Amino acid sequence: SLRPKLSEEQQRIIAILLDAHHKTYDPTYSDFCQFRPPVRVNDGGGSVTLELSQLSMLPHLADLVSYSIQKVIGFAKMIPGFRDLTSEDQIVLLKSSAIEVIMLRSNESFTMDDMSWTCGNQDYKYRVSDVTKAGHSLELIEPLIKFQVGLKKLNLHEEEHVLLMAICIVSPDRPGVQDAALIEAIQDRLSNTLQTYIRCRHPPPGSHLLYAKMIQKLADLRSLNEEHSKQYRCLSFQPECSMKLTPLVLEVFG
Ligand SMILES: C=C1/C(=C\C=C2/CCC[C@]3(C)[C@@H]([C@H](C)c4ccc(C(C)(C)O)o4)CC[C@@H]23)C[C@@H](O)C[C@@H]1O
Repeated sequence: SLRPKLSEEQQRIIAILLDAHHKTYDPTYSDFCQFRPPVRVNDGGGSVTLELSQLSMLPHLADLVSYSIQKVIGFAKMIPGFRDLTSEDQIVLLKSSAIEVIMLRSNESFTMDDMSWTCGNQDYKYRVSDVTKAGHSLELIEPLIKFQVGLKKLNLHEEEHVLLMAICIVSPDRPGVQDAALIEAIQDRLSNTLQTYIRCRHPPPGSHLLYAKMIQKLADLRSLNEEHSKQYRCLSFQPECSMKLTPLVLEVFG
């Protein structure tokens, strides 16, 4: 069972992606106070009527997601080969993967300590009850939490985490892509980097079938993407919803 060494080029790709992530993911969440403030209405009963009437957490979470899409755009532009694509394909890939990369990158704030995304003091701790206060339902939130825990338990090296985000973005099978072959060539270069990295740098037993497990998470993300889109559609029917979102969020999901 051969373990070819990482090529000079593969090493450079990993370094570039690590740098890209460090430049676009602030692990202190220090910008979050700039978003519209979180508001948490009394909703212990999980009332859909109340949740939709108030959408109390939506301005804050929409601002968080919008900010994150901006960061993902920056990250993607640094992926080796991404700028070789036409502008049209770049935008198709970004719009189709945005929610999935947000879900992946959020794993860094997610904690199994209490099953929350913890981004600072209580104000910026986001729980399932906060997501329902933004107008989403359990059919999305429950599998989202299951996804976060499963990803956590893979114990990815940062190298593997950034590669997975890059592979997710540069996917040839997104609707509307023009040069699928070029996209696939870029993705293959990243996939080969990841497979090679796992085999020579990830110790047992966590390395066992790890690449397959990571590829399965990409399939899981497609499912969550579809469910999020259905739910966003419903949310959009609420009068005055657009003011609680952002122009970027409206474009990506509308
Ligand atoms: C973003 C990041 C973070 C959390 C992501 C969350 C927590 C709150 C609920 C969110 C935002 C989920 C929620 C279902 C969601 C995603 C998009 C939307 C809207 C409200 C736009 O429909 O709601 C998806 C990702 C979840 C914090 C930090 O890790 C940065 C990361 O980019």
